[PDB]
Amino acid sequence: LKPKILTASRKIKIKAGFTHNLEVDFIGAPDPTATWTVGDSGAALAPELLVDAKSSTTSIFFPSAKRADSGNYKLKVKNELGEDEAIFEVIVQ
Repeated sequence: LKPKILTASRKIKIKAGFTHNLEVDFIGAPDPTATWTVGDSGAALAPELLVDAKSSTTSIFFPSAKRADSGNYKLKVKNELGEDEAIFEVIVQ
């Protein structure tokens, strides 16, 4: 079952020293693989916030978001031969 990621994916206006709740969804299986990256063509995100993910979906946290968090949260999921991806430009104010 290829991953059908429908998460709108666009941007994320978070504030500094704030908490965000990133959400996403994708029908991938069996047991697909979703990676939460941060643009940069190789950069990733997680240790600068919280992150969660499910086989047919995924969502990550930003309870510790700050000006630095200002990055391009790019997530890419897959599943054997099915592949999907959602771009999330996250900024902080």
